[PDB]
Amino acid sequence: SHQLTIVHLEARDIDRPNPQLEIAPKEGTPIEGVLYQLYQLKSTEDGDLLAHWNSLTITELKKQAQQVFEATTNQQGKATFNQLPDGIYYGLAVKAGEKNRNVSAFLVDLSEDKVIYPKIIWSTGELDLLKVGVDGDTKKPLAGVVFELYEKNGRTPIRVKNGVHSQDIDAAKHLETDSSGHIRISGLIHGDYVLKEIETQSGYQIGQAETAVTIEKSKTVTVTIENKKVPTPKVPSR
Repeated sequence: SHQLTIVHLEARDIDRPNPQLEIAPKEGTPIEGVLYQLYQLKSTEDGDLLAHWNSLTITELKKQAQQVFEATTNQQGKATFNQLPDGIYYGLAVKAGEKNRNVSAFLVDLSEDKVIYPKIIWSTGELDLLKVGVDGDTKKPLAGVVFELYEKNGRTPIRVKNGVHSQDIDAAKHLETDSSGHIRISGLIHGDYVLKEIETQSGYQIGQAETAVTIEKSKTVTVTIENKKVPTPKVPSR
């Protein structure tokens, strides 16, 4: 049996050049309350072992594992795993019943006590969506159009409060273009997202249901989505 300590630090890119699992970043802020799970492997046959484990859904992890262990990071950002049997473990952070994509999952070759620093992304940027309505060659901002936002391939909508991504219980999934045609959302961790158009104004069609957006840290990504007017052909004669 061995000790494993997962240290969850939000560090700057400059605090962690050439990140390596067992090398501490130069600086970093501990985060409390992060749920880590460690899945004890039953088999090591796959030559692409990390990719294999990364491909599994959360419930599949359990199915393929021998024992499963959990720990929550403490006041020093440490999720402690005591007396783990000698073995290979796949570790990930979990949030809202799924893998937290902002923590890179890892394999631990637990042949001795280990201290590991998962690669963690946290820096945010902003989305600025302009929604327009199109009538021939003229485009104008459209108010009251409803969108939801998802992480790429995500099942559950990102909620927003105070124009910011929020985890508060009153943060809403419904996003509505303002009188100027805009939805602005800051505090999105950098990465890939999907805007889903839910409902548009009367007289218009939803043209692109889902629109890919990439948030870049410390930047605003500007996106324009068009809504075309409903076509009104006459009923053709035989």
